[PDB]
Amino acid sequence: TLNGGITDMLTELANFEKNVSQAIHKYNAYRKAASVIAKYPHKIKSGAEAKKLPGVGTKIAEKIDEFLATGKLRKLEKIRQDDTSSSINFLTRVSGIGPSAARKFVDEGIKTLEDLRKNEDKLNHHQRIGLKYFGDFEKRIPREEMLQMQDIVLNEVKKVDSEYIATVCGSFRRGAESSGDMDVLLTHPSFTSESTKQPKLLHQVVEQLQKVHFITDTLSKGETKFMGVCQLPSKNDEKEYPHRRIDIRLIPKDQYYCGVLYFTGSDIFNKNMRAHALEKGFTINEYTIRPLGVTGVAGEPLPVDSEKDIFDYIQWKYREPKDRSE
DNA sequence: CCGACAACGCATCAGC
DNA sequence: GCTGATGCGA
DNA sequence: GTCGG
Ligand SMILES: O=c1ccn([C@H]2C[C@H](O)[C@@H](COP(=O)(O)NP(=O)(O)OP(=O)(O)O)O2)c(=O)[nH]1
Ligand SMILES: [Mg+2]
Ligand SMILES: [Mg+2]
Ligand code: NA
Ligand code: NA
Repeated sequence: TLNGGITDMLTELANFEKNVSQAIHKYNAYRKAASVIAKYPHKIKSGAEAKKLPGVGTKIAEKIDEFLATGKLRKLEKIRQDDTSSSINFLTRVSGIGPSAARKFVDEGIKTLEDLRKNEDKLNHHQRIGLKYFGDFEKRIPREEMLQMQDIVLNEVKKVDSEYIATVCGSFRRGAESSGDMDVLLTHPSFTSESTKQPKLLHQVVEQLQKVHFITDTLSKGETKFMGVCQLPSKNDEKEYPHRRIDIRLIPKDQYYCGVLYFTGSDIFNKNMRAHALEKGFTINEYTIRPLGVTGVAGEPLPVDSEKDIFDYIQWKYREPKDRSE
């Protein structure tokens, strides 16, 4: 929070570019700068000092001076006043509503929580669920609750098949005291990059978690990726816990490290690390790390036996999970 | 100056 | 139906 | 919006 004011400003600007402008690259540039400034161990006194950090350019340097002198940014001040932008930005907060459907809804005259509620029939499944838990999905999840959720997931998964290995990644694995959701990496010896000796692997787990009323709704569900909702059980007279987002990713067991690396993030850390690999001549995904031969075609998967092995290939000192929160 | 910007699963749709 | 582009996720 | 060749 040393430079919380500037990073918030950049984040707002980033959200503006992505939601209203539908300018994905500007969005990422602003996020990158906010991230780099956020890890800067000094209270920024000027734009110049900031323009020294990679990702902070001249344009952002100027905004930082304006922000420092007045404590605000006219560009954002105006944006906040534009009803259209204010509308689009609000709708994009509903899980399942992106920058495109948000603009489309505004056109259709649907621009408020009430509107959304009176036109539920005009939303797809995901959006319907997003609206249902609009408030809840805006709440953070205390690590304490994350531990309680981890317990149920791991115990339930063990009950389905003792050979299942469920690992909670995301911000939780990075050690955050609070998470936006629960991310679970799943593996089973029957599913390898070599073969799928058992079907319904993911389904079975989803099934078991629903039977115990942990998973309550499903945003999307395929063979290896589940996106849904869950809620911890409450005691007698106790108010119910809020509904929470839960992502489950089944990955080939022999590809666990590339998978766990990816699912631990952060998303920006993955961006930077993947960008670096490419500069080093490699391509990294949640499955493997392959070399890049001149032509521009990925090669065969290099052998990996740990997350560190991945770091070594790209000549990066190992960074524990707690230090990947960019 | 100007190409590149990380990578990919699932839902949805248009065209054949 | 299939496939491939697009939205969304974050 | 920023960067590197
Ligand atoms: O754009 C993305 C988003 C996520 N990810 C990876 C890293 C991230 O940590 C992980 C889980 O996704 P979440 O959206 O749950 N992010 P995270 O758990 O880090 O933060 P939060 O506490 O918001 O959930 O998936 C990417 O690689 N790219
Ligand atoms: Mg998460
Ligand atoms: Mg998640
Ligand atoms: Na800079
Ligand atoms: Na949204």
